[PDB]
Amino acid sequence: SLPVLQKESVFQSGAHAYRIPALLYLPGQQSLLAFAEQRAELIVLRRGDYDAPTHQVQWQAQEVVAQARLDGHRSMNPCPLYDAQTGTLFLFFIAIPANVTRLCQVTSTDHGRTWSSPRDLTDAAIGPAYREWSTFAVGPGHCLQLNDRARSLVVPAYAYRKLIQRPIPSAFCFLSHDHGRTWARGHFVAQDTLECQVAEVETGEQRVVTLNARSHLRARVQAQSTNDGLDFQESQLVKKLVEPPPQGCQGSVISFPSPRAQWLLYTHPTHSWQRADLGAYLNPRPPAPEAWSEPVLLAKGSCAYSDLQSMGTGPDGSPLFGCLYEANDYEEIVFLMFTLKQAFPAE
Ligand SMILES: CC(=O)N[C@H]1[C@H](OCC(C)C)OC(C(=O)O)=C[C@@H]1O
Repeated sequence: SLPVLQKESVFQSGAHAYRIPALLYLPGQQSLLAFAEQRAELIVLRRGDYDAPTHQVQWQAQEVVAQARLDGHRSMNPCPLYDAQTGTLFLFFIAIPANVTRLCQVTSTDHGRTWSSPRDLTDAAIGPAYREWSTFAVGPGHCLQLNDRARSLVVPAYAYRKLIQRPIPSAFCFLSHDHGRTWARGHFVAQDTLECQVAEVETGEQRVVTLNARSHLRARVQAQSTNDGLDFQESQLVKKLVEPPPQGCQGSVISFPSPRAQWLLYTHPTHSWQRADLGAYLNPRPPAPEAWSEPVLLAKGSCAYSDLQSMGTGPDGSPLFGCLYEANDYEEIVFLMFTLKQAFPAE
């Protein structure tokens, strides 16, 4: 694999098993919040202080987000987000005991230390369609906050829809313009799209929300939005971003300040038929589908779900990246930290 600043497991199978990582960077505190599902199923958390001089992040003790759950329900798919205009930390998740899935959220005003009680967002965020679905989910992974005047909150999601045939999945985004006070359900993207993530890319003059989703084909599906996620113009398959047919695998995408507005970074297993070899792909001409690069190798061996966070400027001057990913046959969640220079010397 390529050179990295740090490589350590932060969650490890033992008394419990850990899966479905989500990473969040709190810019002003130079630190990260690493969430995971603890499988009696809850969401756990780990806070890490990043120290540049020593090129390392120090992880504190694992904690349970006691408030992120409903009585008699298991919690899944932790989707974190930090509101830069309020200083409020959001943690969206799914609670499960014919649709019976619930959308929830818990907030923290002290950087994750404590959390408000949950808020069941289901009925108002979904409406009548709720009955037309089999189930649904958000993320997993970090969410997105836009540049629009209202600094809208965009939460990536997908739903299993029912038209004889099994429910077909379609990605979409939950949108809030009042800082998570109310929520609207965005429009689906091409059918058969699942777990996805969204990144904002300011190109030309207008904002462009790019969406990268898991599919049932040998390739990834990517869609674009010019209306903050309400509608996703069109979606194209991206041959350069493989999906092992077994059923595919969740992937992560983020935007970051270009070295010369922003570029995209994407992580996902690179093996054609197996969930192995975590690779990093770079898109310097976002969101062009054909601009995606060959993958650079980050981790060898079995790798599954992952989540990326832009961490500012790295020790070498280039963009810094933190990555949380499932590994060794789901025996742990590994935290990886590296720079644009370490991953793409040529760019
Ligand atoms: C909410 C939930 O059950 N998520 C599952 C996810 O469902 C994929 C379906 C929708 C095709 O599958 C996997 C997986 O290892 O591929 C682990 C997640 O925990």
